[PDB]
Amino acid sequence: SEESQAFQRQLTALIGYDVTDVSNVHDDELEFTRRGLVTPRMAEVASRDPKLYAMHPWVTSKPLPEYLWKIFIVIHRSTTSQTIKVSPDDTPGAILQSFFTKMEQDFVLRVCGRDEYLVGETPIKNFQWVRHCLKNGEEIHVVLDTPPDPALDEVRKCDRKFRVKIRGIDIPVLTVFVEANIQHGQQVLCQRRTSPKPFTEEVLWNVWLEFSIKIKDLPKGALLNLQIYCVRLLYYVNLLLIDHRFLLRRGEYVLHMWQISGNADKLTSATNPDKENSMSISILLDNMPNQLRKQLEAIIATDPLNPLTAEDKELLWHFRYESLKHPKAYPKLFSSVKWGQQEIVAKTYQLLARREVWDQSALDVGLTMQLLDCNFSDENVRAIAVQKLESLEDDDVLHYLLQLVQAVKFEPYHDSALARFLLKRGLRNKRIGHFLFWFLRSEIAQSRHYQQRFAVILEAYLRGCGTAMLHDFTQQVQVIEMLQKVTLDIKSLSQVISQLKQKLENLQNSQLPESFRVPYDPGLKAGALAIEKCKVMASKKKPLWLEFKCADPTANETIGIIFKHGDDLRQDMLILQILRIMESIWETESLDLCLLPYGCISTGDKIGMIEIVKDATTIAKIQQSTVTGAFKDEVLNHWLKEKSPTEEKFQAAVERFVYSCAGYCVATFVLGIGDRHNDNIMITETGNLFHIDFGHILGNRVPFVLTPDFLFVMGTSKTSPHFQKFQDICVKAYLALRHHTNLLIILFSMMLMTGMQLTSKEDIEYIRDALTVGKNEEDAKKYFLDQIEVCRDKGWTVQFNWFLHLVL
Ligand SMILES: Oc1cccc(-c2cc(Nc3cccnc3)nc(N3CCOCC3)n2)c1
Repeated sequence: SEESQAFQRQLTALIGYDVTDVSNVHDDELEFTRRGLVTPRMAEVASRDPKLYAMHPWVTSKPLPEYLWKIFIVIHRSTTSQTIKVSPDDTPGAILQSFFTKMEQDFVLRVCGRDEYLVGETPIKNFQWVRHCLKNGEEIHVVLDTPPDPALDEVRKCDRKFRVKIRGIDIPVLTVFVEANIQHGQQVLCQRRTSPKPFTEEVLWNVWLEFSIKIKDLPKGALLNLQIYCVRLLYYVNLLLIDHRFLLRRGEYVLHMWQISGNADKLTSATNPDKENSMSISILLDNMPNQLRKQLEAIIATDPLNPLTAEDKELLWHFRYESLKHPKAYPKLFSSVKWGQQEIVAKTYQLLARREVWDQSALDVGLTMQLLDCNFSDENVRAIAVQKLESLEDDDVLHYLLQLVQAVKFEPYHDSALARFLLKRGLRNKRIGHFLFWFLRSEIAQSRHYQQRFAVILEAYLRGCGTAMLHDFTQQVQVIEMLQKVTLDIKSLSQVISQLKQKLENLQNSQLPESFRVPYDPGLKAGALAIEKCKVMASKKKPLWLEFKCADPTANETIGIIFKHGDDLRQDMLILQILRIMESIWETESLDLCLLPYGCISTGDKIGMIEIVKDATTIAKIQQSTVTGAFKDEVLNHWLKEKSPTEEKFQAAVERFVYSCAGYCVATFVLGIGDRHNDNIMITETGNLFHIDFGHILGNRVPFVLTPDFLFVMGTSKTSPHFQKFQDICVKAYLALRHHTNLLIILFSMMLMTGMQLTSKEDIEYIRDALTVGKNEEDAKKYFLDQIEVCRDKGWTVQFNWFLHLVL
């Protein structure tokens, strides 16, 4: 079809990858998956309420934080600005029908400046926007607008032993051999290796590697891992021994292998796209006492990063029907399985059929995600985790969306429950789909390993999001592509800003769309760009500082965005999303630590965009604008007095500081990134503190930053009242997180496995020490205070050293 061609062409443009490409494939799993997903896509399209899907009301079911539990709304019909008081449990329609008396009722209550609507049968106390404005004590300004026409959300019409024959490897450019492994969930079942031979542009063994395992004993999801050596590893490539159709693999295979540069990429079932420079390999296939109860309870009740010994697994397996009673033990129990034995696997399913407990149990995300990591290849084991995810509401789905998208790399096959799940939740929610779009486009644009699997998934989504969405994405992508070139061209080079003003002026011309949607915050529409406000930054990375006029006249603040190439913003995104999670955790405990998880979206290979926090500057700048390595205690406080004249304002900024400082002190501490520098810590003129550039720190001693300039602001020289207010919070905020150890851990693990040659046998096991695991809550309190003491003792010491290091 004429249009169908320009369609697939438009898709590819948005995707950043051509899915109809078939040059880098040895089978049809991808094409098979493209077609498989057609059902979930359309099945979801025809289920979503056109109205609710078009307005995407952002709501929640969770209770209201006590601190907030302790109101009126403004309206803006043109010149008319009627101000009305409403009961908390009033439907937006009831409030609307209430405005009908105090004055074709086919209108809707939108938000001033943003694309956020207040619709549906939901008490206004359940709209995240209202809740947000309360944690700020701001007036809820609503513009009486018309409902958006949903007509724009329409879519386009054998008992023998296993053996493989290694024909040989082909090198593009002394001694070498091939290791043929049989993995399942990162656990090797059998291993064979060829003889060593001197290097040549074509080493031919032509040998039959016989394995001790039998064909029937092969579990679906088992990978055939091929590795080349010299001892050191060089190239690696994988192959599902059982294809998407449950068929045992057969025939000739020539695989182009990925290279090592010494991790999730190690698992990918994809092959190296670049055939020119990739090493290749050709292969041929052609085929209950009290004690032992008390003894395993310790096993069940232990961190996910605690390895199971031989006896652990046996004990755990023998009493499997008793272990299946504790949901917090499933990961452990399914790790105790002999997947390389059909008889054993068959039993585990008999076991899974008896999920009386796991099904009815309250959703534990930390527990759920664990069955989705690299440790599980059994589609059935992984599928029971996705079932629990069906319970999540959008609000929560949005919290773990990033971590879930990454967990797709741990899937054996392209089409999967996890994959289909994201596609379903993204198609029901414009806001979830939006981020799904960029989260996927990010991986596709810097991960040769998983760009194929991901691209297929994104395409399945673009075909369902509707026409409206496609247009927004189109104008978003177009704009983003332009800004990225400018970012690069300028990084290659005051003659600089004169060059920026020049180039930027051309983009402004006519090529760019009038107004585009801010990727890290789709609620916002950025219109006309303010060239006179744009400037290049003074970092060696030389990022761009850009600002746009708010495309909505009923707002006129400028939208500040930063475009930067150099660092990997994927690491930043992960960290920031963890902070947002911590806040929710604290929110359940009526805790607000004023964390500032600014917007950040990776757009490609070590390049992306970052949100600008208004009236915020670097702590380092303050010390050097007043005083370079020299550090005075009064400087910080003086800066506040100045930036906040009204005593009422100043006194509140200090209250906002103590909390924000406590929040970041604890948050960074747990994530093991508290040891930073002044230049990497910022603060709002309103006293709100926050760290930045996380891609820099983890990408390359003091528990956290608690320097005497901070303490001075609290009133410490001398334990001030505020300082006690500080450490009191820290403890409360610290013990809170601990009640989610498992979650923080698995997130921490999936953050490095898919986000960072970071040792998992060491670094990964840092958070264990930090969260005082295996220690009573009371003991934990003392530890954190001890960590604070470390800061009191070092004072400026650490900072001065960072000043040295980052100068010499
Ligand atoms: O996550 C990353 C990664 C790399 C760089 C950053 C990064 C660096 C930076 N530097 C800066 C700004 C102003 C003055 N001096 C230095 N500012 C911000 N912002 C985000 C928060 O709002 C303020 C601007 N982010 C953040």
